[PDB]
Amino acid sequence: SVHIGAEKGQIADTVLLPGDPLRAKFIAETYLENVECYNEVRGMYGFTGTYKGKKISVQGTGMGVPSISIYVNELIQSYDVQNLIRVGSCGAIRKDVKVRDVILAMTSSTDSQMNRVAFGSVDFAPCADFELLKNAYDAAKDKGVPVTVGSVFTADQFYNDDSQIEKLAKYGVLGVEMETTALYTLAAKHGRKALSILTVSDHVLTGEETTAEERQTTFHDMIDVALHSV
Amino acid sequence: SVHIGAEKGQIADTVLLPGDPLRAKFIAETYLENVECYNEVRGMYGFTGTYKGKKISVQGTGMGVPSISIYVNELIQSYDVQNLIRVGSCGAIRKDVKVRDVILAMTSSTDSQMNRVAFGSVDFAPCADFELLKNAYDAAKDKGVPVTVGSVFTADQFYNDDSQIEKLAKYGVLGVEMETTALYTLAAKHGRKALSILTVSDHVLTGEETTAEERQTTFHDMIDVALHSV
Amino acid sequence: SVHIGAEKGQIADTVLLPGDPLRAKFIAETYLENVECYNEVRGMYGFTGTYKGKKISVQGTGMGVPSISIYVNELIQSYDVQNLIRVGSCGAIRKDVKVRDVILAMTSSTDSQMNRVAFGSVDFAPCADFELLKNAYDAAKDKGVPVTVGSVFTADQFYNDDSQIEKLAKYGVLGVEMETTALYTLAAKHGRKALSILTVSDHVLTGEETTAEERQTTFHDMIDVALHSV
Amino acid sequence: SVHIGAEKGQIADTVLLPGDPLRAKFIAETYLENVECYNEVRGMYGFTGTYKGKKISVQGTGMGVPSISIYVNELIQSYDVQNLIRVGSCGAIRKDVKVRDVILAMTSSTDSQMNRVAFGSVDFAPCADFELLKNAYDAAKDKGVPVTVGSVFTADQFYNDDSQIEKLAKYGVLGVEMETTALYTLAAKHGRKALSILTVSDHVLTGEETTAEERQTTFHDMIDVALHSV
Amino acid sequence: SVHIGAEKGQIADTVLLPGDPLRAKFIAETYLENVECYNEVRGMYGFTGTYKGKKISVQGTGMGVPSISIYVNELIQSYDVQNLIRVGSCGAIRKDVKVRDVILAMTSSTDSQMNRVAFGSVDFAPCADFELLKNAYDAAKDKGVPVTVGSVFTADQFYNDDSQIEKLAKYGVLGVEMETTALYTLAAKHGRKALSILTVSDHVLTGEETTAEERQTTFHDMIDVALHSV
Amino acid sequence: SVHIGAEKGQIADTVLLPGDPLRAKFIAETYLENVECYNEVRGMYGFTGTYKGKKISVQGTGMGVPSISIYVNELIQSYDVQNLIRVGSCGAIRKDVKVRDVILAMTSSTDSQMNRVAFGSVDFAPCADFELLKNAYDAAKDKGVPVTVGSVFTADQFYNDDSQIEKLAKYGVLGVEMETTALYTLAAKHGRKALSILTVSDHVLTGEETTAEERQTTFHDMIDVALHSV
Ligand SMILES: Nc1ncnc2[nH]cnc12
Ligand SMILES: Nc1ncnc2[nH]cnc12
Ligand SMILES: Nc1ncnc2[nH]cnc12
Ligand SMILES: Nc1ncnc2[nH]cnc12
Ligand SMILES: Nc1ncnc2[nH]cnc12
Ligand SMILES: Nc1ncnc2[nH]cnc12
Repeated sequence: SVHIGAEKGQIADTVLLPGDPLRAKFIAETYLENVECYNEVRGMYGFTGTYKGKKISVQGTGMGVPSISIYVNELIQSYDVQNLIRVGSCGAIRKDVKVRDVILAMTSSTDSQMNRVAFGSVDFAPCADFELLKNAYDAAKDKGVPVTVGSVFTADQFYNDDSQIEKLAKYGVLGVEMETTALYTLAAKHGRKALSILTVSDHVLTGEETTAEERQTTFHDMIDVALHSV
Repeated sequence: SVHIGAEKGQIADTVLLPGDPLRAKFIAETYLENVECYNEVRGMYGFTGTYKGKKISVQGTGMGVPSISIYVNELIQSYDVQNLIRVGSCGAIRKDVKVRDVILAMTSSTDSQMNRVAFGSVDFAPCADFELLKNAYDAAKDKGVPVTVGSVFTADQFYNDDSQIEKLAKYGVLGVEMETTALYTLAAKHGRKALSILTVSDHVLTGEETTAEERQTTFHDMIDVALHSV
Repeated sequence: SVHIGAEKGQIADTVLLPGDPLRAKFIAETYLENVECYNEVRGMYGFTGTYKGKKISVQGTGMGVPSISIYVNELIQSYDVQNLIRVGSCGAIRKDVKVRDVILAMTSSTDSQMNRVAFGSVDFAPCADFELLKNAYDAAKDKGVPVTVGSVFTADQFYNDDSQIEKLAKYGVLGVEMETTALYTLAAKHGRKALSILTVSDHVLTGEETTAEERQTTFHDMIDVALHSV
Repeated sequence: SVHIGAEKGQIADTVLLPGDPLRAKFIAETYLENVECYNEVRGMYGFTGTYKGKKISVQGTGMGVPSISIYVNELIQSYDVQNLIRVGSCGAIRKDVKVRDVILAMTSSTDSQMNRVAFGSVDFAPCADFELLKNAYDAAKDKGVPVTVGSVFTADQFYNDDSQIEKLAKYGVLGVEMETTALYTLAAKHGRKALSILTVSDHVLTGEETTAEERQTTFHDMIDVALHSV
Repeated sequence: SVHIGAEKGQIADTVLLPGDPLRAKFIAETYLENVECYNEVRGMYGFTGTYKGKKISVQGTGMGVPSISIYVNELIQSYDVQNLIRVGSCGAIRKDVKVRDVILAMTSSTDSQMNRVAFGSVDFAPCADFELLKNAYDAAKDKGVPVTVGSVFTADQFYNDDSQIEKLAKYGVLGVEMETTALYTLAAKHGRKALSILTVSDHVLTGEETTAEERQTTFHDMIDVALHSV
Repeated sequence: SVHIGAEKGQIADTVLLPGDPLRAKFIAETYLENVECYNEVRGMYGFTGTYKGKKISVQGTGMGVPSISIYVNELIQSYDVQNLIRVGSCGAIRKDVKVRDVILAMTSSTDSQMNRVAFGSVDFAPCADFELLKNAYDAAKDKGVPVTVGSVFTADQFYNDDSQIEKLAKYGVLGVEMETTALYTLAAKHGRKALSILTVSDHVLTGEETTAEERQTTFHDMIDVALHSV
C-alpha cells in the first residue's frame, strides 16, 4: 500500500492507533517486547512487538478524519487487520467528565462531510464494536480503573469560530476529538472491529488544563486497558 | 399535558414504550400486578402496574419519530419520567441477524430531519444510556437470552421507494424501525436514561416472514430482559 | 396489508382521515348509517358506513408524517382507494385566521425530510386535487359556511425549540399541523385525489385557546363540508 | 427604482408579467386602449393601457428567478402594485397535459435555492392567491376556455443535464417554466396577490413541438382569461 | 437554437457578453465596423462586427444565472463559439477596490443552486481560462490601465434580506454580481474559454455611488481591455 | 502554539508547505544554506534556512484539510507568517494533464464541509493570491519550466468509493489532492498570501504510475519555481 512500507506479515491482527507517531514509538518501546519498525514512510511510524505472547502493532495515524482514513483503509485492505484500537486524547466539554476518567466511545457525532458524501439524506451513526467495548470495560472494572462510556464529537477544525460544542454538551456529548468517526465508519464498512479509548487532555469550555503528571497516569491506564482488553 | 390524561402520581419513573397500544395492554395485563389504565386519550393506552416491588408504566407511543417525540416530551416534562425503554419490532436488513436474537441499540442512524433541524451542519449520533444498556445486557446473559448489540436505522417511511437500506446493511446496520433516534435524542437533552430493545418481525432484504411462534417467543424474551433490567 | 385488517371490498372508494381513532369512531357513529368496523389493528379504528346512499370509510391515521404515510400507502396499494380527505385540526399562526374558519389547504410547507430524501435538490410542493378542493369550496359557499383557502405547514415536531413558524406567518402561511404534506405527496404520486380540511384548535403565537363549544361547531361544519363535497 | 424608468402614477395596481418584452408590446397594443410605454431601461419594455374601465400595466420580466425577482420587488416596493399575473409559456412534462389547456398554477416546486436560503431546513411551498385563481377559473369557465389547475416546476436551467423532470411528472407535476416560485414567494411576503397562467409551448419528454397555430390560439385564450379576471 | 435567431455563420468565434441588450447595441455601434444584427428574439440583441480585421459578436445575456446559461448554452451548442468574455458591472464590497479598477474574476462564489444540483456533495469552484485572463491582464498592463485580480460573488437575489456579503468581504471577495458563476461553469463544462471583466458601479456596504463620468471612463477601459486581449 | 515548538524569530515570513515532513527535511537540506530544525512535535518537522539572501521556512503539514488547517492557523496567528506556498503531489484526472507539467492552482473545489459550515447556503470558491501566482508563473516561464494553470479538487478521502472525480474531470478540473481548499480559505480570511504548486504523481482515471525519474525531475522544477518566486 502507498503510505505504508511494511512487508507481508509484518503487521499484526490487532493494532493500536495513536495520532502522534512519537507516541507510537513511545508505546512500542515501553510496553512491547522484540520491537521492529515496519513503517517509516512520511515519518509516520508503525512498530510491531509482543505483549504477553501476543503480537501487537502500533501505527501513528496523523491528525483529522482524512489522515486516519488513509491508514485505516490501508491496514484493512492491504494487511488484513482485524482489530483497531484508537488510543488518544480529547477535550472534555462537560463539567462531569473528570481528568482521570478513561473514555470509551460508543459512538461519535461529526461535522465531517465524509458520511454525508457517502449517504446523502441519512444521518449515519458510527458504532463501536460491542465485543471490544465490553472487553475494555471489563478490564477497567477488573482493575478499578475509572471509566465513562458515551459519545464523542469528531471535529473537522481544531480551531473553530463557528464551534457548536456548546449545544453538543447539552445533549450529553462527553468530548471532542478528530478521528473517531472515520475509524468507526470504515471498520464497520469492512466487517472489522474498532474501539476508541480516550483520555482528557483539557476542559474546552473553561480553558482549564490538566497537569503533566495526571496526563502521564491516565495515559498509562489507557494503554493498559487497551492491552489487557486484547 | 395535551396527549396524556394522567393525574399526578399515576405514571411511574420507569416507562416501557411499545409502539402498539394493544401490545401495551397485553404487556400490562400479562406481567404486572395491580394495574390501572391512566390514559385513553386518542386510544393511545397507558397503564401502571407493579413488578417485583417496583412501579412500571407501559405507554403506547404510536408509529414514527413525531408521534413518539410527543409522548416522550410529555412523559419527561410533565411527569418527570427518569427511565424510558422502548420495546418493539424492527426489520432485519442483514443475513447474520437471526430471528431469535434480541437487539440492544447502542445508537441509531436516521433519515429524519429532526436533528439536522436542531444542529445545522452536524451529524448528531444519538446514544443509549450505557447503564441501562449494560443492565439489560447482564440480565440477558443471566438467563442466556440471545442478544445482539449494535445500531439501527430510524426511517420516516415504512415504504421507502428510493431506499438506502442496501448501503446501511453494508455498514453493519442491523435493522430498521421508526422511533429510536427520537427516543435517544430527547432523553439525552433532558438528562434522562433511554434504551431501545428490539425483536425481528421479518427480513426486509429477502421479504420473508417470521412465524407466529418465533415472534411471541422472542417477544417474551424481550419483555423479561427489560423488566429484569430495572 | 400489514397495519390494516380489512377484507377485500370492506373499504370504500372515498375515505375520511382523522388523526384520532376515537374521532373516527365518533364520526362513523354520528353521521354514518349501517356502520361496520373493518380495522382494529393497533386500536387504529377504520369504519365503513353509508351517507345518503354512498359508502364512506373513516380511518384514524395517527400523528405525524410517518404514521399517516403508512395508512395512506396501504389504503392506496392494497384497497384501491380513490379519494382521501383529511379532516383535522391545526394551530393558527396568523391573527386573521378566525376560530370559526374552515380551512382548505391548497398546499403545505414542511420541515419533514421525506421529500428531500425523494428529490434531493428540488423543493417539492405538494398540491391538493383541485376537483376535491373546488367541491369542498362550493359546498361551503352553498351553505354560507365560512372558508379560507391557503397553505399550511406540516411540522415534524409538535414542541419546537427551533420553531420557525414566525417566519412562515410573514409569508402568508395560515397554520401548522402534522400530516398534510404526506397525504398530498403520496396521493399525487399514485394518481389519487387528496384534500385536507382543517379547523383551528388554537392560536399558537399568543397562546389563546378556543372554547369547547366553538370547536364542536366547527368540527360539525368540517365533516359536513367533507361529506357534502363527496 | 434601479431597473424601471417610470414616474409616479404611470404603473397600474394590476400588472401582467410575460417573460418576453416583445410579447409585452404585443399584448399592450392588441388588447388595450390608450397605451403609453413607461419603461425602456434594458429594453425590458413596460406599458400601461386601459381595459374596460381599468388600468393595466404589462411588464416584461426576463427569464429566470433572479430576473423576475428584481422586477417584482421593484413593482411591489416602489410602485405599490397589488395584483401580479404572470402570463407565459411552459414545457408540458406529462402526456395527459394537452396543448390547448390553459394552466393555472396553484403552487410551484423549484430547484432554485432562493427559498432554502431564506428558510434553512424548511421546504417552502409557494402558493397562489386563491381569489385571483378562483376569478381566473370562473372566467375560463364563463367562456368554456379549457383550463387545468395544478402545480408546476420552476427550473434554474432551461437545459438541465442531470434532469429530475422524469420524477416530477410521476408526482403529477404538469409542466416546467422558470419564474413562478419567485413570483408567488415575493407576493406572499409583501401581502399582495399573485397568480401564474401558462400555455404549453411543447412537450419536454417527447421533444415534440406545437404548431404556430395552436400556440397563438392558446395565447389568446390565456390573455382573455387574465384580463377578464380583473 | 430557440432564444437566438442567427443563421449558420453569423456568430463569430469570440463573443462579448454584456447583460443589457442596449449596451450590446451601444458597444457594437461605437467600437465595431460593418455591424449586422443577427438576433432580435426577445429584444435580446446580438450583433456581429469587425475590430481591426477580426470578427467579434456582442450579445445581451439578461440578468441572473438562468438567463445567462440559456444564451451561453446556445452560443456553445448551436453556434460553436470558442471565447466568451463577459463585460459587466459589479457592486464592490470591500473598501480597497476603487471605482477606476477594472476587475478580472479568477473565480466566483455563489448561492445559486445550479452547481449543487449538478454535484450534490462537492463545493464546485468555477475557474476562468488562464490564457484569456493573462491576455486581459497583459493588455491592461501594456497600457497602464489599473487592474485587480481576484474573486467575485454571483448572487441569486439582487435585493437580499439574508445577504451574507459581509462575511464574504472578510474572506477577500471583491464584489457581487449575477452571471459569472454560470459562464465559468458552462464554458469549462464544454471545453471553451470564458473570462469576466467587471467595473465597479457602486459600493454596496456604505451605499456610495460612483459618478456618471467615472463609469463612462471605466466602461471604455473595460471594452478596450476585452478587445485588445482578443 | 499547541503543535509547533518554535521560539520567537525562528520561523520565516515565507513558508513552504509539503505534506510529507521527510520531504521537508529533504527540501531544507538540498536547497537552503544555514538550516536549523525549529520543530519536532509529532515528528512533523519544520526547518528554516537561507535562500539567496532570504529566510525560508519549510514545514510538513500532514495529510488532509484538518491537519493542514491546524498548521496554517498556528503559522498565521502565532508566527505572523505572510506567504504560504504549498508544494506537493496530486492525482491527474484528465488525459491532457501530462506528467511533466507543474500545476499552479487558481482555485480549488472541495467535498470538505469546512466551508459549508462557515457559510451556510453559499458555495465558497477559495482563490489563490494572484501576485504569488503571477510571480510563480513568470519564474516558470523564465526557465521554460512547463506550467499549467487551472483548478484542483480537494478530497477528504484518498480512497473515495462513491467518487465524483469522473464528473469533475468533465468540468475541466485537472487533479485531486487533499489540502488546497484549507490553505486558500484560511490565508484569505487572515489577509495573507497563499498559492499551491503541484506535481503529478499518477493518473487516477487510468491507474498508471509515473516513473521514479519523472517524479524527481518534476519535483525539482516545482521547488525552483517556488523559491525563484520569492
Ligand atoms: N481541544 C480539542 N479540540 C479538538 N480535538 C482535540 N483533541 C484533543 N483536544 C482537542
Ligand atoms: N420492514 C420494516 N420497515 C420499517 N420498519 C419496520 N419495523 C418492522 N419491520 C419494518
Ligand atoms: N400547535 C400545534 N402544533 C402542531 N400541530 C398541531 N396540530 C394542532 N395543533 C398543533
Ligand atoms: N422545455 C422547457 N424547459 C424549461 N422552461 C420551458 N418553458 C417552456 N418550455 C420550457
Ligand atoms: N449591488 C449589486 N448587487 C448584485 N449584483 C449587482 N450587479 C451590479 N451591482 C450589483
Ligand atoms: N490519487 C490520489 N487521490 C487523492 N490524493 C492524491 N494525491 C496524489 N494522488 C492522489
